[PDB]
Amino acid sequence: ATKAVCVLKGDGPVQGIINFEQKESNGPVKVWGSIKGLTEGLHGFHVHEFGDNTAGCTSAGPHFNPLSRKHGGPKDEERHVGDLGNVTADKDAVADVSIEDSVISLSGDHCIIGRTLVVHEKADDLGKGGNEESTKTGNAGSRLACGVIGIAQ
Amino acid sequence: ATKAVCVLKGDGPVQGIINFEQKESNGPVKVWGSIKGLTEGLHGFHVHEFGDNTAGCTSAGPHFNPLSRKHGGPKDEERHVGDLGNVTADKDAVADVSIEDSVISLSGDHCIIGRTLVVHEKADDLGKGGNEESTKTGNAGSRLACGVIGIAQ
Ligand SMILES: [Cu+2]
Ligand SMILES: [Cu+2]
Ligand SMILES: [Zn+2]
Ligand SMILES: [Zn+2]
Repeated sequence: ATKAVCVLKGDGPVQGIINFEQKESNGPVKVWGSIKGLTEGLHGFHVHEFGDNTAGCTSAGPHFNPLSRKHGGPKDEERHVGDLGNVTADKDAVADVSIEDSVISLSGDHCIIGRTLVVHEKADDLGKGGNEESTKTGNAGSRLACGVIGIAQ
Repeated sequence: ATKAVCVLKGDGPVQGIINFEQKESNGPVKVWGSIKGLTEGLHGFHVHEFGDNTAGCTSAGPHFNPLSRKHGGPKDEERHVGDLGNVTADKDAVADVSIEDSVISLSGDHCIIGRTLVVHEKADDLGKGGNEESTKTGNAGSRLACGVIGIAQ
């Protein structure tokens, strides 16, 4: 039962800790924690390809997509491996995250350890938009905070 | 080939970027970069077991030691996989790092991606310090900065 963890930081008020846990090699991954400092509403939430924070969140590259698919929401059969949808922040700027995902893994070719989790300025449109960008990034806007996903006990 | 990268951050002025490169599965890893804000002299340099920085460098756990050995220098036969010896800072407080190591790896069983790189307050005694602590940690003292090791382009 592997566990992983991510400490999310950036240049504004967004701060957070996100935990990952996967009981079996082909079980769902439970993703949970809290992000504070976010505007009330939806914020796109994705695993990005590189665990490179050398220029902040920009160096993480694009959404993690080892199967070369189009962007979607987490419950779409067409999506990037890293497409975890939107987190929702309350009026006190806190997003309490509690997700179960079928596509990300802590092993194999969907393995996300060593890559970057990113929280965005605006809502992810889940790939349902009337432009090609929607099918690439979900139009979620700037990267507000991020962290490298590491092995936890 | 694989690349990885680590951005070292702490509570004081120590900071830097360390690059990893591995040409072949289970071939040697080149480790290079620059660390500033270090007092002149030797500072222990290890991969710790967990990529957990939620409580900062404290949460990273002990030396990465999957083969259950005792602590040594990097050129010793008896060492932890994480044992990278010492880096040396100059009089301008800068440590230029260039290491090649054959025991750490960016894939397979000695994989350090998702783990934590740590640079320490003083010299690692290379497990020859003559007490039990030496055989555990090399007596290198507190952790000045660390970063989670992430996959790079
Ligand atoms: Cu994203
Ligand atoms: Cu150490
Ligand atoms: Zn996507
Ligand atoms: Zn050691």
